[PDB]
Amino acid sequence: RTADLERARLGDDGLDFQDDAAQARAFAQGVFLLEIPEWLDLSAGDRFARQFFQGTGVEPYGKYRDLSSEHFGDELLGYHSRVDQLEQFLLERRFWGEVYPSEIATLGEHLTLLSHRVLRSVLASAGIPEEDWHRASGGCSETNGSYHLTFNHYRSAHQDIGLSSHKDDGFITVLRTTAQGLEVNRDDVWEKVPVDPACFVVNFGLSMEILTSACVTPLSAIMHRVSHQNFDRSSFGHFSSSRCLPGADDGIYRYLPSAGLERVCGSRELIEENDHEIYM
Ligand SMILES: CC[C@H](C)[C@@H]1NC(=O)[C@H](C[C@@](C)(O)CO)NC1=O
Ligand SMILES: O=C(O)CCC(=O)C(=O)O
Ligand SMILES: [Fe+2]
Repeated sequence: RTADLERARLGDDGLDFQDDAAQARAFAQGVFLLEIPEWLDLSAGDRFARQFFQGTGVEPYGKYRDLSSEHFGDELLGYHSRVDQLEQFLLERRFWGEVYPSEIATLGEHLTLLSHRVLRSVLASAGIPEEDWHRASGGCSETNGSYHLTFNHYRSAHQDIGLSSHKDDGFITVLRTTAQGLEVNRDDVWEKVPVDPACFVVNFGLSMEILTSACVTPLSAIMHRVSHQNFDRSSFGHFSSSRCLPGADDGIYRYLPSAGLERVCGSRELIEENDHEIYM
């Protein structure tokens, strides 16, 4: 079975769904489709996702295979081979200008500002006072969050699930996928996410679920996975998290209606605990 998702577009007033009920369903499901702006070139990102794992013999992006987590002082970044079919290149915004090719950093900036606009629509729909958005979002209601532009390749020769079931860590994931494999578990049945290369997939992460757990319409971090791939597959995603630097962590908060924000845990703590549960 395949999920019937709502489609939205960024317009003059923010996220535009077909109607208010459609937006309600999309937000309650925790996953929806977002039209890719026509001016936005994704071809360099798509090529990077197809090449990053192939090593320095493959121009212009294969060389990023050689950049392991040590080159960054942050074990989460660089090239990672996972226990599932997936292998990844992960890089946080603070390194894009220095480390990514210039056109890949440009892509990451476009996606940051786009995700910024998406997140502020969601925050307004949740009824959180505007002056709490910055702390509630760890800077992502502006542009001071932590942002990962992450590229994925599924090694079909590996006899694993493509990517185990998990929820994302942060507030918003903007996912660029062009092939089948992504599945979501809204309402206790797994469903394929329909493929539409003219749309991003948008879903919420654990920090959105924590943030809104006490609101009148709590939003959920959708459980999703990538089924076992018989041929190779690639994708990439822009992930927005509470500012989670090694030295400067913005914290994870739950909004208490009529009271304010209360601290739950750290942003890096959440990413580490989540990343443990997925792969072990
Ligand atoms: C360090 C992860 C970063 C915060 C971000 N947050 C996610 O939740 C996913 C995690 C995943 C499943 O892609 C790792 O394999 N990706 C990302 O880039
Ligand atoms: O490759 C995909 O479609 C999903 C990737 C993903 O869910 C992730 O990296 O967290
Ligand atoms: Fe994910």
